Amino acid sequence: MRIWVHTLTGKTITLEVEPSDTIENVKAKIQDKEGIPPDQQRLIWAGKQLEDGRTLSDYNINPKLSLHLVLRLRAAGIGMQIFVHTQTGKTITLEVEPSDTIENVKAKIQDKEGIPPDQQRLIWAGKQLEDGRTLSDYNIGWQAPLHLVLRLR
Ligand SMILES: [Cu+2]
Ligand SMILES: [Cu+2]
Ligand SMILES: [Cu+2]
Ligand SMILES: [Cu+2]
Repeated sequence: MRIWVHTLTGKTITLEVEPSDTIENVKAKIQDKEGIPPDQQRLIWAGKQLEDGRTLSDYNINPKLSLHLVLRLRAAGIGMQIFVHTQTGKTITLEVEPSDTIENVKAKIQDKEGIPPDQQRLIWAGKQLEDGRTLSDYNIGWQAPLHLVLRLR
């Protein structure tokens, strides 16, 4: 019902949860209260790193006791990753640089998924990205993770 999450700053966050909430949902509640992006969060319990797709009830937690988790910040670094959403619900992770062309992005999607660049439309903030341009030609806030949507023609 009520659980506690320790942070490196010595602060302790109280959250309201239920056994059927996913770990991802726990990370989302931490984002609501503290503004920390879930992709940065590592939740630790009894030396185990909790998995996003699982529920608290998937873990063997004794409900008599109050549950205390430890939050560690992983990195949003060691390269520049971006994310491309597909119609089949999958999400492709790619490694890119600002000076990569949109066409090069489509080429990387071809290497990973086998989809010809001819057929790819890349969408960002309601804009179709142009093949001859670079990511840096667009005004992308690099402090945020970049998410594109892929549609076929
Ligand atoms: Cu504690
Ligand atoms: Cu490159
Ligand atoms: Cu290729
Ligand atoms: Cu997204």
